[PDB]
Amino acid sequence: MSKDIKQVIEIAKKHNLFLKEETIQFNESGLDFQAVFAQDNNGIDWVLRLPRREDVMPRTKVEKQALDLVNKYAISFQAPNWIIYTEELIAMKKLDGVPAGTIDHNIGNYIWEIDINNVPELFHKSLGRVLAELHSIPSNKAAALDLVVHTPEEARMSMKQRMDAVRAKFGVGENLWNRWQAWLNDDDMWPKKTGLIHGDVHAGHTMIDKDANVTGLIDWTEAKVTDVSHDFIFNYRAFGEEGLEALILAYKEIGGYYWPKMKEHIIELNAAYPVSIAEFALVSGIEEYEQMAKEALEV
Ligand SMILES: CC[C@H]1OC(=O)[C@H](C)[C@@H](O[C@H]2C[C@@](C)(OC)[C@@H](O)[C@H](C)O2)[C@H](C)[C@@H](O[C@@H]2O[C@H](C)C[C@H](N(C)C)[C@H]2O)[C@](C)(O)C[C@@H](C)C(=O)[C@H](C)[C@@H](O)[C@]1(C)O
Ligand SMILES: Nc1nc2c(ncn2[C@@H]2O[C@H](COP(=O)(O)OP(=O)(O)O)[C@@H](O)[C@H]2O)c(=O)[nH]1
Ligand SMILES: [Mg+2]
Repeated sequence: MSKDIKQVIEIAKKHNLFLKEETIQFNESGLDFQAVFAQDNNGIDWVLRLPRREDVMPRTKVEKQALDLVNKYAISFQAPNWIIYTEELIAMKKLDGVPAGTIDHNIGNYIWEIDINNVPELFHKSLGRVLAELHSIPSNKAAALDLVVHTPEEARMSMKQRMDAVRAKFGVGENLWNRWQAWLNDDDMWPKKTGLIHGDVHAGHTMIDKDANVTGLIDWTEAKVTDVSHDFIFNYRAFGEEGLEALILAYKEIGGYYWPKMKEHIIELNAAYPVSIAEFALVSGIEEYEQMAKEALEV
């Protein structure tokens, strides 16, 4: 670790970031980069990304564009701001608060910061406000966005195509497939509006204060303009129908896009969860996700 800590210090120093050596901690990271936490000489907490792959700029372009949008328009939540952004180092000040929960991959569930048997209503109220603000950001006003952008019709067709791709790469259980198709063909259930979404909203990416207000969102790699419903799935899976309704309520009442079958639609999107597991398996290539997909897909 001494080896790595000296390199971190050297790399940071090279970008005029001066760290307290004894605060440097390494996260268990993936195949794109190594996340490092450290405090600087001014007393400010930082998050560093040490790149593990080539072509950092092309691979981060979309995420940076999303961050640029959110930092430009949003006030109800913090998002990362890459003050240092090079092929050798990406660094940003740590957002306030702590993750609402962190995934333990052994048990296949969260280690919660909040009381899962008594979820504070402020979590839903604040996340509702946050998502409402995010999803109303006028991404159309940008001159050269490289984000995926769907009209409502395109969002529906995207799911249709993604599902076919999964029926054909993994094969899909008959019963599961037919529920999906019934969903796709229900014109009235589908949203008639899209917006800029985070795309990976879950407890590990929602920073909360001591009162469980969502004060920030991290990890914007999945940002795009599409069905807003993806940002509600976490609430349903973690908190059940009550948590989903609570989020929809707050969102609707502060001006978020709402339609009569929104809840039903999100529940159907949840039933399509296997599509995402299958895709991450295909992409990452990891057996657990493979089998997880295989089970989820009911093959
Ligand atoms: C409730 C408790 C469960 O959590 C959820 O269901 C939340 C709500 C999922 O998000 C939901 C909701 C949504 C929108 O993601 C936030 C959706 O995309 C995924 C498929 O399911 C999470 C986070 C998924 O992660 C995401 O998987 C994607 C394939 C890639 C994505 N990311 C790296 C790019 C990643 O974060 C995924 C697969 O469940 C993580 C693996 C480890 C699990 O199977 C773990 C054990 C979960 O079952 C869980 C903790 O028990
Ligand atoms: N508390 C806190 N943790 C962070 C912050 N930024 C990153 N992290 C942690 O570092 C981990 C990796 O960051 P992330 O951008 O999600 O990397 P990725 O999961 O590989 O895409 C996250 O799961 C967080 O636990 C932050 O601003 N505050
Ligand atoms: Mg992450």
